[PDB]
Amino acid sequence: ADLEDNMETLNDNLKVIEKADNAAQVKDALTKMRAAALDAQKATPPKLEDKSPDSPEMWHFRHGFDHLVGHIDDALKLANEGKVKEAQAAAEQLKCHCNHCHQHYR
Amino acid sequence: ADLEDNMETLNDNLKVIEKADNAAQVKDALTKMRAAALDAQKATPPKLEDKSPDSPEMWHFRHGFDHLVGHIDDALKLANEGKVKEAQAAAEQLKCHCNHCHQHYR
Ligand code: HEC
Ligand code: HEC
Ligand code: NI
Ligand code: NI
Repeated sequence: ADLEDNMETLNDNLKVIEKADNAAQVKDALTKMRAAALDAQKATPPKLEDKSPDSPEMWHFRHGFDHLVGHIDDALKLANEGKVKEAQAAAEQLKCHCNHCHQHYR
Repeated sequence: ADLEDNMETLNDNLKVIEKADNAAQVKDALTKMRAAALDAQKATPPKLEDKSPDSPEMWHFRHGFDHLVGHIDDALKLANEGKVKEAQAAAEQLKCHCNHCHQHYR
């Protein structure tokens, strides 16, 4: 999927998690976010096509997705323990990853 | 100074930036936070007291300070350009760095 569709998936499912109140709902939404983040994890974005793959800017951009995926994974483990509210709080903290990357590279 | 000292310094001065009576207080606070972050990077957090310097948890702990310092430096450049409102806006987003590392290790 393209970058815009992946970002919409991340956007909407964050709210699905906030609206949820059980572990299955939160796990399902986090799983969709994980797939969306991985889909976008490798491609050079438009403001960065004039940069090497190992350039500091590309490195930080790719790190942004790797780290987002890591914390999605951590929230999933919470949901898989039935820790609904802790998983929701972890999901809310994902917004930091969103805004950090956007401020750098959007 | 120890890790508790550094964290008090980070907490007090982040609040100074939020409440600064004048623009000059923002730069002075950022300067103190930068020093505190680099000092904290050389500590071992209680929850990782077991781990050797080479452990994956200690790597991510140290890295969070490098990344915090990078964004402090971004905010300092803004302040040194006279863009003091932009610098205060950037400093507010430093809270995400606090929250992220704490989620792992506080
Ligand atoms: C970089 C490592 C990013 C992370 C982490 C997140 N996003 Fe993102 N986002 C990124 C880019 C480069 C862009 C712009 C792409 C372009 O070509 O313009 C975006 C855009 C969005 C959007 C706007 C969608 C649109 O139709 O234009 C949204 C709504 C969005 N991103 C949401 C979002 C969320 C919720 C994230 C965290 C959970 C998130 N993004 C992370 C780069 C990066
Ligand atoms: C890791 C990379 C961290 C970053 C970035 C920040 N903090 Fe932190 N903080 C961290 C740890 C491992 C701990 C526990 C230390 C301990 O001895 O238990 C803390 C703790 C704090 C505290 C409580 C301190 C105390 O005396 O118990 C505060 C008030 C605090 N941290 C504030 C703080 C702020 C405001 C930060 C961003 C500017 C910040 N920390 C970043 C690890 C990390
Ligand atoms: Ni992390
Ligand atoms: Ni950054």
